[PDB]
Amino acid sequence: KQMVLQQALPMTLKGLDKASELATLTPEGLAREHSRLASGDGALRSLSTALAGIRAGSQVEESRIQAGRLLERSIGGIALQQWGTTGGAASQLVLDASPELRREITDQLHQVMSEVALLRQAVESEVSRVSADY
Amino acid sequence: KQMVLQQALPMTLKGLDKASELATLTPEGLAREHSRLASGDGALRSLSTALAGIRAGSQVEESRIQAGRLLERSIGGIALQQWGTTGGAASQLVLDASPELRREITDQLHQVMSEVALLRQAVESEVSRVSADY
Repeated sequence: KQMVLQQALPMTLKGLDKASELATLTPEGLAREHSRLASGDGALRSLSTALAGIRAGSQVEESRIQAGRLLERSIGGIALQQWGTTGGAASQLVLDASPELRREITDQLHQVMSEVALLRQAVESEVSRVSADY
Repeated sequence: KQMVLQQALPMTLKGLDKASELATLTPEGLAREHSRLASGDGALRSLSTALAGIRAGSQVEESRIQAGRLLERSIGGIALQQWGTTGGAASQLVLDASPELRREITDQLHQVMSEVALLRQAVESEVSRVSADY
């Protein structure tokens, strides 16, 4: 099931794309769409799903470690990878969070996206290397 | 890592596509390209990789069981899923196989492809159901 995770690396890029809003998410914006941007097609779920795909499917060790660091990084005390849940601790944390934790998780999410931008360059070129003759 | 296998179902279809030659592979043809059609972009590897992706990533139980039955089905005594290996027991079996085992594995591979054609209808519509609004 290894090689299958690898054959899906391409899909990873579209996940990263659907996560762009997070690069400028504002403290007030998180409060409002808290929910939405966390499920379905939400930025938060797409980001973590994409990073999990890079972590499982890339053949470049640096890309796997980076994607793993990012999924485990705590966003307001909770790991980025929890933030993509349909009504978990993330959804409530937001309502119950305060103008303090909110600027915090927002700043953190912005930092993730700039590291994601480097990650994505490496992944893009692995996807194009893997599929040259295909 | 569940949801990630699911987000890749789409890639599965392209694997099934790269496997079409197998639907009419002839006994003499297997003997010749034995190798090639078993690695890299080969039909055999693409088929098993695709079926493994449907088995892990589909949310339709019938599709997972079918894909699993097909990966485990023996093709000349060896499981379809071994046939996609770069120099294993499949590659040699062919050279060492005989006009008897060769018509056999060929007939079997044809039967797989016709079942794959049903499988692919279900998967296509799950991929399109999953991504309507996306």
